[PDB]
Amino acid sequence: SGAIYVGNYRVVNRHLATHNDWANLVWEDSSRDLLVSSTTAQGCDTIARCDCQTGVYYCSSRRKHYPVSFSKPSLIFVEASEYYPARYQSHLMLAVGHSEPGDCGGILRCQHGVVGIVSTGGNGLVGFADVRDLLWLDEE
Ligand SMILES: Nc1ccc(-c2ncno2)cc1
Ligand SMILES: [Zn+2]
Repeated sequence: SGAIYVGNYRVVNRHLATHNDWANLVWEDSSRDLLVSSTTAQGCDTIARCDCQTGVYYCSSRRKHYPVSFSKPSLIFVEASEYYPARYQSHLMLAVGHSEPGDCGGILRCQHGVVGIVSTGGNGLVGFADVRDLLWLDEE
């Protein structure tokens, strides 16, 4: 699990979204495994606006932060999960690293802020759903 809190937005894995996330839906993209819901409390997270390909992600299954190199956001084929069928995911970044289902929502960050959240795992790769292109997260 895990979320990004920026302004009056909550960003979560679409597959881990709650009924309150869906009842307060702002935006969702099944292709990206992202959902944004509205919050009453102001979020203090900063979204990275950059093209960094290095950063640090939290891995709950190891209670550790790992530094990783990651690919630029791409359309990647992702195998079947306990949450999705084997399909293409857009705006996905891969790194060599440890990712289990419960690691989803772990934040990836660079010097500029939040880059994305863990979304995919397996074959010794971790996929992160990019958020840096969602410029609208940083106003009203
Ligand atoms: N009034 C509502 C609110 C949420 C949901 C829902 N969330 C996830 N799946 O269904 C359904 C009805
Ligand atoms: Zn950056």
